[PDB]
Amino acid sequence: KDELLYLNKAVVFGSGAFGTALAMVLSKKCREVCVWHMNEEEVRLVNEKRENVLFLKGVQLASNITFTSDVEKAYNGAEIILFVIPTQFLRGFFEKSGGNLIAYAKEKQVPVLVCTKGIERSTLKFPAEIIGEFLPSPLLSVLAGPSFAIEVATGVFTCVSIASADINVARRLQRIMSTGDRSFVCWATTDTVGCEVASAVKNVLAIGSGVANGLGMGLNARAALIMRGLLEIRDLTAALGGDGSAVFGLAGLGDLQLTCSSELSRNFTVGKKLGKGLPIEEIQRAVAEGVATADPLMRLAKQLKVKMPLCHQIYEIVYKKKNPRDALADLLSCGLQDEGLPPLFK
Amino acid sequence: KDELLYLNKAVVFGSGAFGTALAMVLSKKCREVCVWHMNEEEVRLVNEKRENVLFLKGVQLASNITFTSDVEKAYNGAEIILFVIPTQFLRGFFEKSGGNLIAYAKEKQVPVLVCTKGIERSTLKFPAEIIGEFLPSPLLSVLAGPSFAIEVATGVFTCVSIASADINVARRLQRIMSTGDRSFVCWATTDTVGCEVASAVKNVLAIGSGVANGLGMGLNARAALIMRGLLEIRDLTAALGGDGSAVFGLAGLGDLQLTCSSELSRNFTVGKKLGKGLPIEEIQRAVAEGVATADPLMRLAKQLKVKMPLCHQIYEIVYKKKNPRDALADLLSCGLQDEGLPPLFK
Ligand SMILES: CCCCCCCCCCCCCCCC(=O)O
Ligand SMILES: CCCCCCCCCCCCCCCC(=O)O
Ligand SMILES: Clc1nc(Br)nc2nc[nH]c12
Ligand SMILES: Clc1nc(Br)nc2nc[nH]c12
Ligand SMILES: Clc1nc(Br)nc2nc[nH]c12
Ligand SMILES: Clc1nc(Br)nc2nc[nH]c12
Ligand SMILES: Clc1nc(Br)nc2nc[nH]c12
Ligand SMILES: Clc1nc(Br)nc2nc[nH]c12
Repeated sequence: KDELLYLNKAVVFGSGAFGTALAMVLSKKCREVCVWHMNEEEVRLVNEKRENVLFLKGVQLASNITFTSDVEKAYNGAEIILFVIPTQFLRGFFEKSGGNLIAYAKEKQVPVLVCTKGIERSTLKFPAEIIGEFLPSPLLSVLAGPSFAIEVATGVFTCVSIASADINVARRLQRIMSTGDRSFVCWATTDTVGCEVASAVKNVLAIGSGVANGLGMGLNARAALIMRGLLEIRDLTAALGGDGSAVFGLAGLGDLQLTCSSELSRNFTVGKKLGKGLPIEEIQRAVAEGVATADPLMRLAKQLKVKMPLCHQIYEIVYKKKNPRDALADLLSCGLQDEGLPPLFK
Repeated sequence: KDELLYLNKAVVFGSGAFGTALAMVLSKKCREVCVWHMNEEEVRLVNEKRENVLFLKGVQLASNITFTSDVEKAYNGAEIILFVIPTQFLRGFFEKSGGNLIAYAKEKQVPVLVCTKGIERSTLKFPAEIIGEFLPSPLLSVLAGPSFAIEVATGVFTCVSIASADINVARRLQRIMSTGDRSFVCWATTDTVGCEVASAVKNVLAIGSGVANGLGMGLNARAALIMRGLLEIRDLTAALGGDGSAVFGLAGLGDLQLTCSSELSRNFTVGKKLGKGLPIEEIQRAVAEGVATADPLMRLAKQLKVKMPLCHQIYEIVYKKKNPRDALADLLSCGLQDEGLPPLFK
């Protein structure tokens, strides 16, 4: 079925730039959209100003979007649930405030869409995996793709992928998330692991992209970093049991090339400053997602025995004071090799 | 062997920006480098000025690079031959001036490296295929990857792939083209067809990237165009008998993402003007490579029965006056689909 689905209510848990942008997307497909945000005082400000002045400045919220600090009112009556709570707070949220939410989702069979990106430090688990400890996995999908929040929020043409182990679940979500003006287009896939890996690793590679710029390198270098870094996303995906079909799609290469070309982003400027020779302590006086991800990414790579050359060198630069030029020369000391891509056709 | 190879002489046939940049690369690996250019008066100017003032302004040529209008002196003693003659003049060159050159290359077993990109209008053949009508295919390699000429010419870090049916030939060329300071790095592959397809199609997609910008779309759109367009490079590669291992490497995605992000390039500005609604005749008052490639690309796609949605719509906009917004809506009238990538892992 290529016919779109419209709903009475959607709830978005998480009030960041991306969460708000998706609320904008859902406001064209659901009569009512609640965005949950824990601080009551800030919720009131946002509803009065008709604008997420904290994380999406300069964008007018649709009149059918309401911010709320009350979990129970947020999800009550919802026909789709989105999670964009940052990784570190996910488990705590379900433990402290998810009891009724979980019961409701279980009972009503409400589709859940995971948009959180990262790796949990204590378990080295990805967001949809964490959420799957609480909500039955058949209800779980992942959304990932090249999607700057501001472009998504103002309706500028965007393609994403929706991943689900059962393709038919992804296909239902496709009908819900895709807009009537074709401004937001969704492609179905099975590769939830690939999506989640790409989403986490892209942020670490975007620091490297910054390093390259601060070292004096140009766009050829950035293009090579993307291509070689994609192979590390692939190998980690394999080791984690993923089928890998998202790696070379919108969730993998698509989001990765966009994130690494984002010159004004926090990951990039942190990487640029490191490339220019500044120590991380001086840069740290919000944290860049790549900085946070690099340590548990390394720990996970080591546990699975997956070599991630670029990501490892980025970890060394960020966490272990390594000179970026020594890291570059270490990277380039492997000698001449084959590209390392299998043939597609026999 | 990871040890580099150094040579007495290299010859580069073709004096464009890219050809000159590669002469700069070879000047660090060969004692002598000749760059052939047919006009004697312009050859004299370039040698006096120590600068390709016609196609690489502002870059000082290495002292061991000599421009020449004499084919016989150009190749005499060369241990590697590069071709960067534009596609339309390739056959004519061999027919009119290649007789002795071919004999020499055959007799001395001199490696030939194809860097020309495009499709010949009369035969719908790719450059290495044309050259292979004259020089034995075992001597033939293709160079392709993300490589802006100016960045390559001034020694800024660049990775390319070298493709050859016999991987061992690619591996020898790898040792010749890779520089001692690791500023120019080469990766070996077998996928000559994929390289040549990517090289031709990227120029047509870069027009579309322009169209997207002129229509008001943003970076999310560009990222989606790259990803979907890569699938058209893949399908045309399959149909042509290529193994496809370069499609997702430096020659494919790598070069494609760089070319489509090149805002100041001729392909992009032509596409931008078309997106803003200007007719092609008004824009045409040099030709953009994407404009030239689009017609024979379509004819080749039709002959092989390969559907190339984006490329077809770009052809319609360029050649058949089609409104870019009707083309976009036609593209987006296919309904909701799966991403169309096979799993990597079972
Ligand atoms: C962590 C340093 C970041 C600097 C950015 C370098 C620019 C991209 C370099 C890509 C080439 C990587 C070569 C890897 C070789 C290997 O497989 O071990
Ligand atoms: C030729 C028009 C160029 C305008 C650029 C559009 C921006 C990228 C659009 C990518 C989505 C393409 C959808 C193709 C669907 C299909 O497989 O038929
Ligand atoms: Cl404790 C906590 N929980 C959630 Br959900 N989000 C937060 N943001 C800051 N602290 C937070
Ligand atoms: Cl998203 C969108 N934008 C413009 Br401009 N025109 C359209 N027509 C249908 N969907 C459209
Ligand atoms: Cl999504 C979309 N569709 C059409 Br038709 N035209 C556009 N121009 C910008 N975005 C557009
Ligand atoms: Cl006829 C001809 N041959 C070659 Br090689 N290059 C050219 N450039 C313009 N006309 C040309
Ligand atoms: Cl290409 C290159 N550039 C710089 Br800066 N330093 C180097 N050291 C070895 N190769 C190098
Ligand atoms: Cl190629 C290269 N190598 C090293 Br070490 N450092 C650099 N800085 C810029 N390019 C560089």
